Amino acid sequence: TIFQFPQDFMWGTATAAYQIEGAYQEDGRGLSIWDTFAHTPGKVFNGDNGNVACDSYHRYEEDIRLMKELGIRTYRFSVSWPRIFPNGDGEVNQKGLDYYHRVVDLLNDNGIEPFCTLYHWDLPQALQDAGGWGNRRTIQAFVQFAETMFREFHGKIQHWLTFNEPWCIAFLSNMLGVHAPGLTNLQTAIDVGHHLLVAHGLSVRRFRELGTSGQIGIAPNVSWAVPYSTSEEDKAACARTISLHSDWFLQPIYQGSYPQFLVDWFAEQGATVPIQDGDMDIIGEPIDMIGINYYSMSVNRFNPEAGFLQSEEINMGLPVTDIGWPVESRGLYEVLHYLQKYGNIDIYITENGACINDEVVNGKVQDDRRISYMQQHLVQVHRTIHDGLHVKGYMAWSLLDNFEWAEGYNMRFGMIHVDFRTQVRTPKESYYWYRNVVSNNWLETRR
Amino acid sequence: TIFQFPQDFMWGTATAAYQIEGAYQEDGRGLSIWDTFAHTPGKVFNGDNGNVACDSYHRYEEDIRLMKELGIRTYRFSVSWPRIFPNGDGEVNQKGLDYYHRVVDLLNDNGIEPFCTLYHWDLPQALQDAGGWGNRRTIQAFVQFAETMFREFHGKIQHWLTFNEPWCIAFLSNMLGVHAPGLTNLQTAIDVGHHLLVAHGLSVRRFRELGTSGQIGIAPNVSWAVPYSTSEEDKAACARTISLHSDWFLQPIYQGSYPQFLVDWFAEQGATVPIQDGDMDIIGEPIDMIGINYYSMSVNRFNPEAGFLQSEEINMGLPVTDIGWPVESRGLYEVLHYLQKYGNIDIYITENGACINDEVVNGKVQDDRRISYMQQHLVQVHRTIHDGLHVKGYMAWSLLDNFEWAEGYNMRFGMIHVDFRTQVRTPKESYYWYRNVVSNNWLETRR
Amino acid sequence: TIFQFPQDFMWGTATAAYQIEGAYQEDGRGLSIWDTFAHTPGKVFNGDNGNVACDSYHRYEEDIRLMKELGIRTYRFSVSWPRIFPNGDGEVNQKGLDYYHRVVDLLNDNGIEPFCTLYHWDLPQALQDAGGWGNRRTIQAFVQFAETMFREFHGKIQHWLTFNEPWCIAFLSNMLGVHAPGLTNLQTAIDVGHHLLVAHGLSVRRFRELGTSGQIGIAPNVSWAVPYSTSEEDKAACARTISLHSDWFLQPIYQGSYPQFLVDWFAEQGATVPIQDGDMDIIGEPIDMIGINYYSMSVNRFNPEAGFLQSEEINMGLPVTDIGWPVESRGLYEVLHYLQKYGNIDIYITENGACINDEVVNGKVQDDRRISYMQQHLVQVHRTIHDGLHVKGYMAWSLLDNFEWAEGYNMRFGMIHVDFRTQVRTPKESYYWYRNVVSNNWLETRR
Amino acid sequence: TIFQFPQDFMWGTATAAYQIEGAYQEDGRGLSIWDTFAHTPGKVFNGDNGNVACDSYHRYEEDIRLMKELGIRTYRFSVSWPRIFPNGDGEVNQKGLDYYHRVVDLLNDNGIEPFCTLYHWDLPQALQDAGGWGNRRTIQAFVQFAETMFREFHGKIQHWLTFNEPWCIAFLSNMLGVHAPGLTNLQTAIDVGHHLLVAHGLSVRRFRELGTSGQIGIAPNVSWAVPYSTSEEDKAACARTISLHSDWFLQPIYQGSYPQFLVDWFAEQGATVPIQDGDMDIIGEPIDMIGINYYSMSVNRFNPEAGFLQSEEINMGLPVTDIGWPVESRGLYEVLHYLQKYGNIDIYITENGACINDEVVNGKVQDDRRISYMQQHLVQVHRTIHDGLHVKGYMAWSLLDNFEWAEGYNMRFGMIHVDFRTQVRTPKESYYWYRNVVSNNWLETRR
Repeated sequence: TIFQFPQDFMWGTATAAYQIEGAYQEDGRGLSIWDTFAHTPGKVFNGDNGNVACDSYHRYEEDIRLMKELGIRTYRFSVSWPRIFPNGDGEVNQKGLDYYHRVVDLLNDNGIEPFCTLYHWDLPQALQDAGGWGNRRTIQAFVQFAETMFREFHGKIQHWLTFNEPWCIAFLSNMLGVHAPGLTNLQTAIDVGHHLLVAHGLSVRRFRELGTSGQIGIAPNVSWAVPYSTSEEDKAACARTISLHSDWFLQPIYQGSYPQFLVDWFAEQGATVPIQDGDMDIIGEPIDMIGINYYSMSVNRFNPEAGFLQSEEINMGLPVTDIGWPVESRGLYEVLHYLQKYGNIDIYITENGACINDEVVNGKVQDDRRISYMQQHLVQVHRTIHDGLHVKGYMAWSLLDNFEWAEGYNMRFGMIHVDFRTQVRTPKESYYWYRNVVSNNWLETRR
Repeated sequence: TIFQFPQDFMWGTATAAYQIEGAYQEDGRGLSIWDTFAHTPGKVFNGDNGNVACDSYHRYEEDIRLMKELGIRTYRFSVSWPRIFPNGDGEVNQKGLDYYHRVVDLLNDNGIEPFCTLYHWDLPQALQDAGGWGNRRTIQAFVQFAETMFREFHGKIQHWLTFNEPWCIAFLSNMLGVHAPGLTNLQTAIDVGHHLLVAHGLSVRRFRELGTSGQIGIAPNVSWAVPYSTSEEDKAACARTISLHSDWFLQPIYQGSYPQFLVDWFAEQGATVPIQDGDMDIIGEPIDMIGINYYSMSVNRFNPEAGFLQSEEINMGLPVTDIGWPVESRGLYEVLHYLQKYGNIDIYITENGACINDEVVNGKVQDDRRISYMQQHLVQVHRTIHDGLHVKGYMAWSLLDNFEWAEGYNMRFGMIHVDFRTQVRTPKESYYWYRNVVSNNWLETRR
Repeated sequence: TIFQFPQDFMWGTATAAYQIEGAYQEDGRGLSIWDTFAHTPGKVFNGDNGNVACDSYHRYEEDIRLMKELGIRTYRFSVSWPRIFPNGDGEVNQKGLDYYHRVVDLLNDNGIEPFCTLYHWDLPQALQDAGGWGNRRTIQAFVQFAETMFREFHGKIQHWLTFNEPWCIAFLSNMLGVHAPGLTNLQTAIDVGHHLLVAHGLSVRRFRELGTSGQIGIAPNVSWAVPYSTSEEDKAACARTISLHSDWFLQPIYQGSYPQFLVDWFAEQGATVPIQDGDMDIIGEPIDMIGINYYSMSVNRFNPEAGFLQSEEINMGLPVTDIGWPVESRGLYEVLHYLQKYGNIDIYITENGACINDEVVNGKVQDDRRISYMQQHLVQVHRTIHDGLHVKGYMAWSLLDNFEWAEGYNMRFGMIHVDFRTQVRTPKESYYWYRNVVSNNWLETRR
Repeated sequence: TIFQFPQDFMWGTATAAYQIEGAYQEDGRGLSIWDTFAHTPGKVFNGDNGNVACDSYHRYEEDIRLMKELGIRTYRFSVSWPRIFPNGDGEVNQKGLDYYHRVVDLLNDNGIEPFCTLYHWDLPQALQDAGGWGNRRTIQAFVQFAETMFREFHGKIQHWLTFNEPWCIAFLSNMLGVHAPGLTNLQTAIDVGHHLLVAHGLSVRRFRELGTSGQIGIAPNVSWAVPYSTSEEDKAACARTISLHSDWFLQPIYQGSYPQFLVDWFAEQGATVPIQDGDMDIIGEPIDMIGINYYSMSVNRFNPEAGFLQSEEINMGLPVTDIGWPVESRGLYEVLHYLQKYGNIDIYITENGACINDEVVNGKVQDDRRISYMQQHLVQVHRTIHDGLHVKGYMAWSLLDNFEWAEGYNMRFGMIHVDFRTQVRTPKESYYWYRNVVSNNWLETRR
């Protein structure tokens, strides 16, 4: 089957700063909460950290040459906050700015549109010392950071996201302790989520007041759960699972309120959203688009023991990736249709890919399972576009094998293999497959 | 996840006569339309036929010993019609009967309940010469055959199916020409479907009048199609695809009428169901259960060029079996819930498995993909049971690698490998996996 | 057996422009009908195109160094028309000319005689928009192109071909829709064939009037079919098959008329050659030699269903190449003797080789099957030379693995492996074998 | 392509006595000239002999069971002369007769028609001591042998051949010294050829006079040579090559004279046929059919140094079998049409196969090259049948890997592998392929 994409469909790949950039102490970079986390025994697999990662602080020109041969039109990257404000608050670091000017100018020289993520999880440790996103002062530190980038990069970047994956920043990091800063306290997690949303709406204001170029949105990770039985309780469990990832952030943005059922759920557990007067109005600032990060889908049942959402995922026997996620691409189709509750808004798939850990054998990385995964999810993209939904582009997660957070370097997501021993880049067989798709601008499934 | 099945859940495997029985000219067996078909150049891959197949005419004792070690409770098999009535009409062949007495007695000796399929596609060629199922005389020949088996096997068989896969018998065989008798004429296909349904209802009558033991139903193959877009036309295409396999036979049985939209569809193509007065009443004869044959699921779109149903299947990029079918087990869950339109009727999964063509390597057949397939579909079975649906058992398709109709021996479905060179049986790794499941009577999915 | 070739025998390799040149938008190159074709979903395998191909636009020096180590005396290449006349009609592009000056000067510097093909299938899309070879205006556009090259390259090129494979240009492209422009209309195919023949004779005139250096001919692909039975109808079917490839173009050239039996055949199908007064005289312009392109041979029988020539090829069970062609080299011997009907004309084998898809393993490409194929066909060449036929040289198809038209890059013909990932060249084992043959100027078959 | 054979086409396999029978001293068997030859250092590769061969003297029942599973209709075998007349002349050995009665009765029990070759090269050494076929007394010894077999096996054998491969018996054995008795003298070779022809015609007389059942003919090996150039001298060389194998024996039989050109040729070399009055009349005895033994084809040129026929074979570069013969199946088609010079006589292909030396790997012999060879030659058979030639059956050379004369056991021809270490039989993959062809009675070539 041949799937022809729209003429102006935006193909890309995506990275984040702390996962790829190879120089954590260089040019006066301050420490993030993730340097701290990764440097703590027991937090990250094998004690891996992003000290060197892909050395993309130094090897960005080769990566841009590689993503130019790809035939790609955008590149999503994040900005290291503590490179720009090494304390989070104080005086700007021009060296930090200069690096991103070197990157962006190169991208722009090569006809690749920067898609910039301001916040991808590297909060300056200095601000964490003051309570991080639990402290409202961090909202102001963020708006300053945002302003600085809006003004510095005015005509160079046309696509902006405030926050990558608010669910992770708040709940995975502060309720589940899995990600930096590694806390396990519901109220803290809810504080963090509320404050990043205020920070978000205030940064969109600044963007509009400064007349910055391009468009600006936010990029939630998106969950999809489908009930094991037909019971109302299994249905409720799935509603909780879905809504906390997306609706909990998107309904304040789009509709001026938090999901009441989840508000009530957390009240049961004795936690309340720290909403001040004027907050919901600020959060409701009109945004131009959103990014959607999608990897996986699940079948869940109510289970009072199954975590703070009491929603257990069923091992259905599906084939999983090397990180252990079942591949079921329909979840993308389903969640995109779900999100039509906020209107036929502009949506970019700002992350989608697979942990497939193949390595270089006879000069190539024969990652057929990555081609398979991608091909399945691109069919769902074409499908939604042909349902008339405004899905505007797709960024493959992961240009490069990189530092996969609590997994370390063990879990490979890249279309380009990186030997962390040598820093040598080997474009995988998916790379050349993707090159074809993004250059032809149609996909074909064959037997 | 541990899936505990009901105490009295019925585990099995399934075969058909012409696919496994090794002796097509033996003991006065007449020719079926499938001997004829398989003996015609171009009809079956490689000119394979069931002349020898698995030689189960001779090796049934070893197979019954193997399925006894399996820990299984039923065995679904079909009866070769032209063994019993070598012309279809005339005098009974006692040698034919004796063979099935040898098989049944053995099964019953071993605590395995026979699940008998009267018609699994081997129409006596003699009756085909007279027009086969297009001729109503064949209805009478069938009722006679049915009676003979009901009376001969009275207390020995407690589970009976009239017809296996009416959609194939009628449409695949007479409209698409893919199966014997290999015709391509809608009206003939509709005649055949109508007449097998009258034959079915008349045979259930006889069953009740003779006070035969056990329960009697029919075993349709079941299709499930889900629309590519949200359009009414794609929806309509999927309704046609689903309904012709199941509703077209089940709605006459359960509700006394053919699906009107499909009636109208075929009228458009100039074909009409040859319904005589009294026919629909006969077809509405109460049955005790149905079997459901499920392998696969599809995403379809309306396409006026896509065959007589104008319903095109989309290659979605999913992993396929070795015969080329995507595995998506949810379709089983979905179609079982669909069929609740006829009531919470008793349902056996009388076929489900996968073509996985692994062969013997170092004394074993490491058919991990078959274990994977089966495990996924058994979760769907537990799931429906726990939705309160009366799903009563599960027969794995295929005890043995066998003669896969127009594929010949190329496509292996068995849990026991058969080297057709030697007739040697090698239980595959799925066999020992299934042994565990059916003996423990619970399944576990693990990573 | 030792086969000694003539002292002044001309050994070569061959490429075409769109198959190898790596820069389809570069230096004001206009689009050909093959860019268009290859950019259309479904036309070429895997959506491959010649956008980059072997990048021979940039890597020609390395290729010329490689073909210099080969010990070769000519190089057949084609000229990209839309590089010279980016619209087909308008003003010359000097950058296009300069490239071929860079190539030719290099060749001439290295003692390798250019063998130039003016037309190898890349009609400017602009002219196709006006009807392409169906339009007589394209005849004039072509003569202009030809002139430009004759005058630019006067003393540098001594060997010229107007058209490569007229049968493909006309019938494969316009009747069978397989090649650009992908039409399926007999009359159009016949128009195209007639107009390229007028274009051809007019270009030979110009060549003579301008006093251009060297010799000029045309290079048909040559078919050879041998009848399955001894019937007149099978014989007739083979006559049609053979004659449409060669005689249909060669008999106008050499004898001033089209093959009447094929004229009558096409009249039956309602198509007529658009012959204007003076046309056949123009086409009969004396030419200095022809090239012959030979790959394969077939056994055919009359079959009224077997396409517009009603000539079915029999699968005889012969070993095939990786593109699926039987190797039977006698067909070369046979067709060279056949063509003696036009006189003992000068003939170059301007293409012969095999799709053998071996890749680099331990630093070499062990393409023994290519050595085998070549060795068999070179025996046939020596054989005809020793029958006193004026066979003047041999060009191996394919210097380089390249863009094999509707096959894309899947089908490798090269004596030098190209990794299209890297553009790395690895001379195959046939390269070093050919080096020996062309340098010793004799071949030896051994067991 | 599907090739349907005639309903009553005769499929078989073939062996000879000394090549397979495992018991050279057993039951009073006298020595043949091949025991003698094989027991002489330097005559046979590796000093192999037929002392044990396949032990088919003892294992014939298993072989007949194997050729029964094949689905075959005839079996060609030879009779060991010195088993029946251990001196050639004297008193019959009943134990010898009994063995062949055990073999024939078994065959006939299994519905396999014996196709009996009286002479397959094992002349009693005793007669060789008296000059063998150079002595006319051996003609009488032979007629006696023939009678004995005609009378003993009257109603049991319906298909008889006097001599297998007269060219070998005479010229290969007595001119070229390659086969027993290993002489190199033209005149002797011509004597042998003339005397075996008188022996042949006299034996056909006896056959008719005794009213023996069935039909009787002779089975020449058949050569086909095609000239390298178009010269008369190359043509003449090929005529000599072809005619000595077939015409030299067939023209006395069918036309009452030896090929004059070959008569003159040998007269030049000072040799004359020892023709007595009445001889040519005896040789012209009407025969019912012939067998044709075909393996290979060649391209030859005149060369005054190229042996006693001055006809050199050109190594054309074609792929060869493991004994080093090029496979070119058209030679079968060509020679069958050639032989129509004797009328549309009944012809059986009483030998055709390939030396392919594959061995047992993982329990099978993957002899794809043998399937390939056979498939090509069976197409030629269908082809001639469909040209209306009376080709009546086909016997594959070789049921079993066996003693390949001067090659010993090194060169395997069998469709059943024999481990001469163990005498274990392993039917090769060609066996199961042939089983399909001979049982369906049609062949299919596929890609």
